Amino acid sequence: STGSATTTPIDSLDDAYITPVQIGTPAQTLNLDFDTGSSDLWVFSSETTASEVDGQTIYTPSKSTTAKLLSGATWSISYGDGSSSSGDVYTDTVSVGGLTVTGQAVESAKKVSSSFTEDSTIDGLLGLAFSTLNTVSPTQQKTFFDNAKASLDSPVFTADLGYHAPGTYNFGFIDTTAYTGSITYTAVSTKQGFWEWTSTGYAVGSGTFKSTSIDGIADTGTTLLYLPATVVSAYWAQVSGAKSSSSVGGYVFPCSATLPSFTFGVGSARIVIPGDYIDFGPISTGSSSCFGGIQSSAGIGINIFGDVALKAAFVVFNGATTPTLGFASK
Ligand SMILES: N=C1N[C@H]2[C@H](CS[C@H]2CCCCC(=O)O)N1
Repeated sequence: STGSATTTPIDSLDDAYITPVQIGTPAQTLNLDFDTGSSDLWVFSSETTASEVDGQTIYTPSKSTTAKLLSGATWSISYGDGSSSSGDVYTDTVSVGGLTVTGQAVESAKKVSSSFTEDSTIDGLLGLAFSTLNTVSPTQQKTFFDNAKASLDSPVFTADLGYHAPGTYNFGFIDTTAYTGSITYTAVSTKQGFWEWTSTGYAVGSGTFKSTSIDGIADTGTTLLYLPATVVSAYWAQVSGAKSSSSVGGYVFPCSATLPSFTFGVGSARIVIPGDYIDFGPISTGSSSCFGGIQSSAGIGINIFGDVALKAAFVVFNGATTPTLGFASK
């Protein structure tokens, strides 16, 4: 089997991407944030505290003939940005882009934090990291991908995120028309439950490539590119007037600037992030200070290749017995 679904930016800045997912019988379609940095499939639901729902589409298990309470199971998750959610669990049929999993754990939110409530466009998350991070207790549950894997033509999924445009998540096949040149594969460590890999270095603009190992995670659920302070300082030093602002919460730059590109290494290959991808616009409406898309990972504890980086590439998440990650230009 295979699946193929379009993923669409939630706003004009590509802050996140939503992908329609069919849950239950008859289908209830919810727009979920596919997140390779976490491992829970959770949704706004008929059980979500009413005051914490503001425009989201909800899953109502009582209207699904295939829903079953997973008795005794609860879940609770906190993300790197401080947001959180929690609730109980149903199993139901879940389909993505024509690919169907029966008996998928669908985690029903009883509570969500303010940032979820305030984002009317995201109806929940679909985790695509390793199932060892799944938060369901007392019986940990498998991700959609892990459940689907045996049925897939090939045990892979791919992320092809657009810049200010829709893109695609495919399951079970590699679309050889979706990228240019060749795909370069690189080793993955699953020790922390993430798609964790080591970049071979970076360049700023037309500058020389610096060979240096940068361990980090391929994370579709994070907007920005978070890298060591040394790397980030070198980038922003090439932008007149750029500075790190503790009050704003990272690097800002004059909106009048033209940003340089940023290149990261994948083995001997190079992925170039155009400068415009690094512009996240005015810090507040009407401001001439703009927020940068490359930020320091100091204090996060891990480097994160978020959407800013991933949308510059066609990315293969290879879930074979020994997982690997592939990157191609496009
Ligand atoms: N600023 C927000 N944070 C949460 C809501 C909707 S997106 C969500 C954060 C998802 C993080 C995923 C992850 O860190 O792996 N708004």
